[PDB]
Amino acid sequence: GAMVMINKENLSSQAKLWNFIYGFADSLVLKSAVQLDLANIIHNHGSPMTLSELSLHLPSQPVNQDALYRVLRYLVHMKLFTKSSIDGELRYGLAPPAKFLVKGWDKCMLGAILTITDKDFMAPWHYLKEGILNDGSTSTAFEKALGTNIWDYMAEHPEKNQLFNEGMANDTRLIMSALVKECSSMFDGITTIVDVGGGTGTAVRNIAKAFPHIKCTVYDLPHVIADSPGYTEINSIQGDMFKYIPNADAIMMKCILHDWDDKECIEILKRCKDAVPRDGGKVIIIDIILDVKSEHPYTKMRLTLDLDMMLNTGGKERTEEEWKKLIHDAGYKGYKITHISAVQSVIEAYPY
Ligand SMILES: Nc1ncnc2c1ncn2[C@@H]1O[C@H](CSCC[C@H](N)C(=O)O)[C@@H](O)[C@H]1O
Ligand SMILES: C[n+]1cc2c3c(ccc2c2ccc4cc5c(cc4c21)OCO5)OCO3
Ligand SMILES: [K+]
Ligand SMILES: [K+]
Ligand code: NA
Repeated sequence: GAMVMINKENLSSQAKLWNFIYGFADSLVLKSAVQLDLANIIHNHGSPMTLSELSLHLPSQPVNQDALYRVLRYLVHMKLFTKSSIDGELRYGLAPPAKFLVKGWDKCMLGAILTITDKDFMAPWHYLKEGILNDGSTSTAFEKALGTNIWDYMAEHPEKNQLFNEGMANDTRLIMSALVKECSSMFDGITTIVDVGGGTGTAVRNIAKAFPHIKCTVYDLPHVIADSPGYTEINSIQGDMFKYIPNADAIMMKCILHDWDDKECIEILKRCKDAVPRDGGKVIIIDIILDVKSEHPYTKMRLTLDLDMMLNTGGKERTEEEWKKLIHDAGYKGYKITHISAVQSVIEAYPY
């Protein structure tokens, strides 16, 4: 026979399923709160605001106040926003994690939120079954959903190119302080550095400002360098890192190697090794290290990014043992990991 239930089933376990089913509601309610700029209206106001007060400052008019109330009720329940009775009125304030929704500091996450929750950029996730049950197709889910591989897609869609680049610029802003303060000695002795796949230059503009002695270069594909500002003192070069890595004292790669399969990473890493001097040259990798055995605050999002790479780029997020095999296979002498209390860690890879 089958299981026969004879008493009340657990509500909490059913609610766990419902909450996972509706996970996307947290994503897309958060998207709307960002688009409405609620956190910044309140933060600029400097104290909790009534529904009416909030409405007057919203990005467009008119405002459906019943809808706004109901979205605020949901955001209160997420514990991003607060609601309380003050002097005879209901007033909406910010909870502590809403600080990341507030503009004007390095940990504001708004760019990354608008990129990741974009409708077209979410589409590949609908093709996850197809990533396992391939039917012999070797295309990424991104190509199944949007027509071609991610990099050529950005080349062909300027508005999406800009959205993607600004999400990565934001992710870079989140780490740059910890990188230039905690890892300052990594930049000792260096006179030149190339950020390979450096995006629209957030990382190099920050390194250049912190280390005015170092001649910095950003290097990426033409359509990304075309979405970047021009500065006289930083070199901007375009090209294909699979064919050319510029000789420099140090090469850096942030959120690059997680886009590629093992063979491709080894090829990239070998070319980076050949580009730096035997005397003090180093390759600085910034990417996730997946823990195998313990849970950390960013564990859940690092596993999420593992699937994101699987679907969107064809890459993966790697454990330390996997990083070790790759760096070994590329012919380096060894590596050193530095944690910077971020999603990614720093891995210095040292040639002979
Ligand atoms: N063949 C190639 N050569 C150079 N850059 C490449 C490339 N293929 C992809 N890229 C670049 O790799 C970057 C991956 S996203 C990471 C960007 C930046 N380093 C950051 O962390 O914010 C993109 O900017 C993409 O345009
Ligand atoms: C995870 N992702 C997937 C994307 C993606 C796209 C386009 C952009 C992105 C993206 C852009 C910025 C990001 C920034 C991030 C991040 C993830 C992303 C991110 O996690 C850490 O900070 O096409 C479908 O898939
Ligand atoms: K969707
Ligand atoms: K982890
Ligand atoms: Na139920």
